[PDB]
Amino acid sequence: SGLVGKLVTQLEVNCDADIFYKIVKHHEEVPHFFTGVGCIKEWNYVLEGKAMTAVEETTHADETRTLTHHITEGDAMKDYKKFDVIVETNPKPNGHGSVVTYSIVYEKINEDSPAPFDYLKFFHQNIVDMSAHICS
Amino acid sequence: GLVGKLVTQLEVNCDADIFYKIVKHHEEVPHFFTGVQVTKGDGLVSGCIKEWNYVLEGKAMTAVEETTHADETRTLTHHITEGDAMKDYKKFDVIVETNPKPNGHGSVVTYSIVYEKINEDSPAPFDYLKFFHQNIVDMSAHIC
Repeated sequence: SGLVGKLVTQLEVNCDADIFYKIVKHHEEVPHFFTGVGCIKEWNYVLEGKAMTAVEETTHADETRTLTHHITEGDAMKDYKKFDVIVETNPKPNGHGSVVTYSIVYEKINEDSPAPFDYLKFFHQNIVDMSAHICS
Repeated sequence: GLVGKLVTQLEVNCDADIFYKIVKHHEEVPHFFTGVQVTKGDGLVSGCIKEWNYVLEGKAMTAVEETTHADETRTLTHHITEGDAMKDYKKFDVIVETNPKPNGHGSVVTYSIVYEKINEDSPAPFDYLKFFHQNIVDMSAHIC
């Protein structure tokens, strides 16, 4: 037991859901502007001060405001047999502002593998960083 | 960004109805004050109010926690109202759900921390999430 799991961080953001989805989507594809007009790509990042690399297949779905990253190889694969990251944006139930959900769906390589709390804080911080460019 | 939710979900090998009973029993039962069981008025324990004593990253900690459950959804809720955990949060509720896998053998256990920060400089509860994750691991390793 304990090899298959999911970590989620969900944040409320005072921004329309479709607009925030467009900003997240554009930020990941490139950014001079905040908005822009399958796909395998390199993913280079710094995780708690350590530079890392990955290859990921990405998809997006505009109607559900969902970005998906399926990591196929790289530093994350040292601990995981499977590592998928999903970002979803949805309106708050009232309609003023939105809820942003980052999910990491993972399968550990073995029992001594960590669960990806370090990646969760990393993606959480991405939401915070982008939210900071939005005025209240 | 003051309102959010952190979630850890883990597949374990125990049966869902059994795992729910064990969690529920551990949380509804030597302390500083004597915990109390509560009832809705039918000869059934509906919950408990008690001291939660725990160690979080080296520091001993304490809180007042009220537990409620819903045997039908196999859902348990920890409602924390004062103590160490309330130093960063205006709201801190922990929801534990246990559901069978599709094949019916083993289950999926979900801990969700529903939190509201005091201000923007408050951390999100990643330390608590790792603590609760290890509790799932520890509990299942004890169940045959």
